[PDB]
Amino acid sequence: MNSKQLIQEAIEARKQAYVPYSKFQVGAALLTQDGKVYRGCNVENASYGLCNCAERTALFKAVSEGDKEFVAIAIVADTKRPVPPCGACRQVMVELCKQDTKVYLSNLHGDVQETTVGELLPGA
Amino acid sequence: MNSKQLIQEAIEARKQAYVPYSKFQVGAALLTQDGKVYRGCNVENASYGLCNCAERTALFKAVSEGDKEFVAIAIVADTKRPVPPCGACRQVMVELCKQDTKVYLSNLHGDVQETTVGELLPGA
Amino acid sequence: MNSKQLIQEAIEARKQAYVPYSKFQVGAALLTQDGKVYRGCNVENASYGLCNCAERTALFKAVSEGDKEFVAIAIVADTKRPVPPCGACRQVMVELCKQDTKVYLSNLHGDVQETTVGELLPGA
Amino acid sequence: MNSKQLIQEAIEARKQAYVPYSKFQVGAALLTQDGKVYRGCNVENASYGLCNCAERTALFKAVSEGDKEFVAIAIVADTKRPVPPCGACRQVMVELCKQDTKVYLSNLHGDVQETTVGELLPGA
Ligand SMILES: [Zn+2]
Ligand SMILES: [Zn+2]
Ligand SMILES: [Zn+2]
Ligand SMILES: [Zn+2]
Repeated sequence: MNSKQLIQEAIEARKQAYVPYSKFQVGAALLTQDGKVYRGCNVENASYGLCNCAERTALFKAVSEGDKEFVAIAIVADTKRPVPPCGACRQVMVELCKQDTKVYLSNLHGDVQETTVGELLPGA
Repeated sequence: MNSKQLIQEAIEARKQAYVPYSKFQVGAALLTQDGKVYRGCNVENASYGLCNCAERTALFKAVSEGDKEFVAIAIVADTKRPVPPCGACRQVMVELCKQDTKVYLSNLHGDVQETTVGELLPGA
Repeated sequence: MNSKQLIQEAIEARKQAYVPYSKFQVGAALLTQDGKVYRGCNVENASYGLCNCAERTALFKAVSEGDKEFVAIAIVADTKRPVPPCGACRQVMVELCKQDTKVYLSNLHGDVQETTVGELLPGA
Repeated sequence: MNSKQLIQEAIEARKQAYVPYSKFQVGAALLTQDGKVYRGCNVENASYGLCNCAERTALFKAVSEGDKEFVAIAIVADTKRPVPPCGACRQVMVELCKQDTKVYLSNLHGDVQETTVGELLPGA
């Protein structure tokens, strides 16, 4: 599937977000080499340090089903420009994905920035 | 179901753990009010602080799929006595579950302790 | 020094808190067996999962100076009743302190609950 | 000062690390606009996810003492080439420091890479 369809999956994933403290909904969608998609959203805690990001939710759900080979991930939020993952998600993406895996950052108004896991974290 | 079946499901969940640094696999299985089961495992990182626990992987999976009403959780590891979740897991369960929700801590050699989300975190 | 003086140290520590997202200031003060006090406050991030608690700040600062034997800690916030540490701070306190180390939870209106590190985290 | 002196201070900071699980000591030293130095080290937990990095321990110490204006940081570990901070550390530095603040990554065998907070986290 193409980047436009994986972005839609992230738009759908995002609607499921648990965010009463920030009210800021993020969604992600991870695609395996076999073509399966894993959806993820952010999940907050009143104790802010325990908040979990969409990207990590999607990745942990894929690992938990025994899927380990990932080709791309799309990430979506209602920002002005597409905003990239926070530094802690980038680090997890580096652990679980290859340097060349595609990352499509997007917002709800059609903006798109394609990058890679490696480029997101210089020297990781 | 029953508690012995949710423990079996956690036993199976533990097999998917990603643990190359600690080598220590954990599994959890979460039961919804409707009787849906969600499995999780711990997922580690070379940066230790970014490691994620079994209980969280199950809970965040359920949230991401739209389930928010949980009746019980089982947690399993190769320990001597059954061990309770770490304090950060306890804090997540308090946010996402009711104080009366049932927690079965088990090992691979028979031992079972049953407790509750509330009893695990006094004053939370 | 007594619990009333360690609580004052926490009241002073709290004024230094970095919290633009929650605007909720916490302070702590850790006392060594030799009588030295370490002050700590919470420090937030726009990426909420990276927020750090007062208790952890105080503890990490004590370790970083080579102090390892702790007799008590006081914790203060502007809550109705004294509120206990979040589950992740409890876990760190367990790693670095003895089960019998004293914890004074307090607010700005004189309320005080004394407990212990061990009692804060059943079975840790 | 100079970069070689801040590196020496990180070399000293690393000696206080609490690392019984990874065994891997890291040090950091942070320099304020006024020329005050704050040292930190990594502090580990049996629950890997609760581990804290050197860079954070230094930064949170400075904040807790009222210093918020940072001109440079040095970070030191026993690696083959100098290694950059993990993504979660990068995200903290972005919040607490200016994009132009100077970062010296060093090892114990001569190697030095100088970079910046901004260069370490593109698009942050
Ligand atoms: Zn993130
Ligand atoms: Zn845990
Ligand atoms: Zn806390
Ligand atoms: Zn780090």
